[PDB]
Amino acid sequence: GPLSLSVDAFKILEDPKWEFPRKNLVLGKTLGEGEFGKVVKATAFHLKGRAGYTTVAVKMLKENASPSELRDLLSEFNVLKQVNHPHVIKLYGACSQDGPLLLIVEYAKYGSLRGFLRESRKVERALTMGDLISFAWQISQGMQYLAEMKLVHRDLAARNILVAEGRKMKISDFGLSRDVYEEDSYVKRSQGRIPVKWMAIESLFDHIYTTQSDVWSFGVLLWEIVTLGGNPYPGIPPERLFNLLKTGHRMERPDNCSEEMYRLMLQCWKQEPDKRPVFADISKDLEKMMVKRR
Ligand SMILES: Nc1ncnc2[nH]cnc12
Repeated sequence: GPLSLSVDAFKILEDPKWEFPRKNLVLGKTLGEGEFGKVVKATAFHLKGRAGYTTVAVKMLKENASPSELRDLLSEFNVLKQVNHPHVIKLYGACSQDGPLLLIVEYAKYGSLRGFLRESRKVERALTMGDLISFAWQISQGMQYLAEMKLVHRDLAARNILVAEGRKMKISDFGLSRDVYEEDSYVKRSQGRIPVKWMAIESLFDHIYTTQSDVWSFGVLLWEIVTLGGNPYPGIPPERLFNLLKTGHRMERPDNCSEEMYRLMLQCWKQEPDKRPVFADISKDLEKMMVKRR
């Protein structure tokens, strides 16, 4: 089938640019477990030209992986080989030869944006609205880049953004990302694996994913940022989202949120995907709020 073809092709592809000697990689503590796989802290000796050890993160399959999970890891590898942006997690290499598939990626010392925000508060860690706006802007910059590359991320959420040295955002978790060069849309007959509460109305009902459904997810992400890692649609069961969204309901303006910021969220969640802003516009709106605050 499609996966068996991918695995065979992968196992023969002589890939000197990305292949890394397993013996030069030492794995450490678990940093997290996504639904497709797990990430562990690691160190790699003589990685891509750097003398000595470099601390990295390593993505691998969980125990008892399914074909779905294996497909997603292979896909993430294939996507990450083609992307290069300061706000997208960087790929360093892979170990594929004499053991389980390991992807070697950039380590982000602060962990997920969600965890970073929830440990904070607005003025443990002290964040200003300026900082919050900055975070969103960096993510929007990254997304503009991916959208230009005709990639749809599909799984944008604070748990999928990492925070690197200098509080720099890194979009991560490309296992569900898909190329839309030919049709500008990705459509799947089967039920998706993205959490319901982050999905655009047309993804939930019609299984259509585009850059403008990424924009909807960004609006949920914006809400998570503004609420310092709140839970979307709190107390509302996911099965209720079909009716709630189709009848035009959206999350209300949260506390410590300007009318301008809330307006941007609502715009991300317009029923009609064509009425939603593009990432370029999102970046311009955020930069504007940043300078108006000074
Ligand atoms: N690449 C990564 N770097 C740091 N912490 C992480 N948690 C999950 N993935 C991570």
